[PDB]
Amino acid sequence: MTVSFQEIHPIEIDAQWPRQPFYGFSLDSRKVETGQIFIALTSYQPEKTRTFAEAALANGALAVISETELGVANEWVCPDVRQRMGEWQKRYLQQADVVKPLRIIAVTGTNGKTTISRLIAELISSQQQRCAVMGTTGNGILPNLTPHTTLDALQLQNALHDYAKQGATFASLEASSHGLEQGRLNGCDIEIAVYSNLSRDHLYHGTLEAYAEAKARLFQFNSLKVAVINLDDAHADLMIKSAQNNPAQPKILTYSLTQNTADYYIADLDYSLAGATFNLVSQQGSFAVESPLLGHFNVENLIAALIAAEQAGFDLQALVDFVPKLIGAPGRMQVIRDDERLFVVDYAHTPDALIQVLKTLKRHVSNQLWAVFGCGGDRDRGKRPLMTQAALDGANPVILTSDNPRTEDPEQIFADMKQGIDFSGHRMHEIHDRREAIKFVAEQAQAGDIVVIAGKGHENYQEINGVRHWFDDVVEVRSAIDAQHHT
Repeated sequence: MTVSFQEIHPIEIDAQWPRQPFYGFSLDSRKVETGQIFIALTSYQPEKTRTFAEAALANGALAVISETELGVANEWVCPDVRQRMGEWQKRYLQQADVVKPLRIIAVTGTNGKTTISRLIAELISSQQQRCAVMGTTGNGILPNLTPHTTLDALQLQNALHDYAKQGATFASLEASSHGLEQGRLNGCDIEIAVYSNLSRDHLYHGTLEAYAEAKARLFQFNSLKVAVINLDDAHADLMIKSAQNNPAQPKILTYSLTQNTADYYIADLDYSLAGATFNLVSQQGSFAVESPLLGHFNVENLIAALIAAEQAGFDLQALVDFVPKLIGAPGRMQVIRDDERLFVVDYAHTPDALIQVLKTLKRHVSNQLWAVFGCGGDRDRGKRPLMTQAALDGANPVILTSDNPRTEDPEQIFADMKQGIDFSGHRMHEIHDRREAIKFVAEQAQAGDIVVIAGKGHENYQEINGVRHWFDDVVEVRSAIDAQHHT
């Protein structure tokens, strides 16, 4: 089809360009194609904007729609274009190359967006549908994803359209607060919305009410069929009320780990080296879940994902049966399983970070939770015993080892780490060579143990004497484990 702007969003204007063929919208004056219409967002250097719009006209743009008066030719001033442009681009694509629409699920929340998003995609895909996922670990059809920081509304519509062209019947999206405020999802006919949580720490520049209200905007979409809302969260009520005030009157579903009044809750939860087991209880009965995922947050995330996928027309029992096969999202922990032991390589560079991963893993450990760690050289000597204290408070045994000692005398580093510390009642070893420490725990840890190797994560060097030597914790763990199965 030939497509004109009048068919997308008709206007009264003394100009012929709205009646002409155009080839979609663009936010990029450099790479705008000929006969595309340029959208001139005022780019808060306001004087840059007019030059961008002029460059775009020079590169073949048919016209310019701007938030403000810019004095360019073939111009239409539309102050809220930032909020309508996703819809306009979707309309353009359905005019030019009509496809059957995707069914769109979106999750909003400070934490869990990626995990819930991907679990939803994985469940729906397990039921032989094809599901697209779009977020900070990638974009596309399971399993190949495209990992721009995040997409503008036009790019969102172009990708959603491409996925429909390729067979996807569903898409699972993350919805950040800034994204919602900016109109980035406005073109989307969002069927199911999920709310995970809201947390005081975010790095979003506004008052907390603006952050929460940005999120509530997701539940005002008149596309909304179902709202899936985490009851255990302080701002649940805000989300709920918007769902109630939605003209489309979507169905509201609450979930809770504790309160049995929510539409969904859980019974008899417990943890293990395999993950977690619990009963997911709803009006339709009880379902025994065998999750392969670590941590309490992932019980929450899995609950939200299962509900959203059910609400998409799939049977709860089939999804629950698929759960043991769920992969999840790449995280802060690198987990190596061997002979009923978990080895967890993790950046845990401060006392708080070490204690947090130890608290998570202590839920799962069957026998002993080990911590292996060191303290960087040529750094604050006063923080070293605090690291040791944190390890002792959360793990036993603990292994004191080396981590980027640099030019500092190792004896001083280790003396510092031990300053004022009482090791009575703890199994402690001090193993200066790091490769030696990892070999030690690899051999010594028993069935039901979890071993945290902290301090490096993906950092693949060990700095000594000014020299960064190749050193990878995961490589050493897997070597040692391999050496154990070998003669």
